[PDB]
Amino acid sequence: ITGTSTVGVGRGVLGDQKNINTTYSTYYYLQDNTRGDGIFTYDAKYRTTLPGSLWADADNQFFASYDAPAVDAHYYAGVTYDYYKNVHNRLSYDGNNAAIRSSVHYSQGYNNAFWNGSEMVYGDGDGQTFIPLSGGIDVVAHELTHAVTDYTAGLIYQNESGAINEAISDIFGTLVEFYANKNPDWEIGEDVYTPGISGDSLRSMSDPAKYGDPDHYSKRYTGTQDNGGVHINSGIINKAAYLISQGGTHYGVSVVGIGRDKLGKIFYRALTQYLTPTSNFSQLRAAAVQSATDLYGSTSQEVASVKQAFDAVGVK
Ligand SMILES: [Ca+2]
Ligand SMILES: [Ca+2]
Ligand SMILES: [Ca+2]
Ligand SMILES: [Ca+2]
Ligand SMILES: [Zn+2]
Repeated sequence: ITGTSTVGVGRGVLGDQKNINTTYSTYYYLQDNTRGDGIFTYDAKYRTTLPGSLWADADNQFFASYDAPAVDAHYYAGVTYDYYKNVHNRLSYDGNNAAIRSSVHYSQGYNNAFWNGSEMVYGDGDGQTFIPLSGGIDVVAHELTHAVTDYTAGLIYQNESGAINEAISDIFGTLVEFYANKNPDWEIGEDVYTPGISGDSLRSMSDPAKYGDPDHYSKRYTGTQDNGGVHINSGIINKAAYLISQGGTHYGVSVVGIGRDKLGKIFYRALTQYLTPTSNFSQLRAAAVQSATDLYGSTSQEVASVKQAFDAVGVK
């Protein structure tokens, strides 16, 4: 929409108040002109027709409970845009400042959030398993990270390359959570998952087996459910990323941690320079070793820790 850039105020899903970039033309629209070619948030109105209507508001105030999921989708898209720009010098998901579009209120009682190849889509959850999915910055950054992958490595969403594609999104969603720095951790979706239970989540990176996911290659899932286990087998790579960052001893193999910033640098470089559509786990290991070598040199602690972490999860 053509009009002027303004600043609105509203409340997110978890009741936190925040400023949002809007655009004024008769109404105030959730259209942020300050980042690339814009961030646009739409109302799907409990239907599944996409994108729906660009979110319009009469007074630039977004405090109705109906407003909350749009507030968070809009604001966290902006945090993720800044993470990639300031940390990786990447401008939007295509690297050319493509518009980031998101729809909330998708369908009824929909317990999921996804990138559909063109935009982000969030369900409201059923109030029991999930509250509105855009309330979790790690969920927002997870799904936007799939857009990043699609424009770079283009890892096919099946078997091993698929589990890599899932792991990358868990890794960068966690790193965005740490970057924004509000109660960060190594679990996925804790903020929006089961309002009745403390400390649970969808998945754990520090301990995948907590929720039934393999933490070692010898335990990979080899059936056909979940596109050959893209959500299950991601646990092996998640645990490797956790060990590279934090360090630890895992099945008797010791790893010196190098911190989150270097983990991000190494995996961002592997993603954008070395992985291809069909990459398997062992090729992920080579790409990450070559990444660490370009960045830190072949004799470095960083390279040594990458090899140790992949050793610990059984990936040679
Ligand atoms: Ca209003
Ligand atoms: Ca958290
Ligand atoms: Ca988290
Ligand atoms: Ca919970
Ligand atoms: Zn995913």
